[PDB]
Amino acid sequence: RSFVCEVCTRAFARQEALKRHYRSHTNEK
Ligand SMILES: [Zn+2]
Repeated sequence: RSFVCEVCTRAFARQEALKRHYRSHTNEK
């Protein structure tokens, strides 16, 4: 397992870093 962005694939060591990332795939300059 791992914290990878299914959208793009960007992996993050910190989950929060991911969730926050996924926000960019929606609305988060
Ligand atoms: Zn992504």
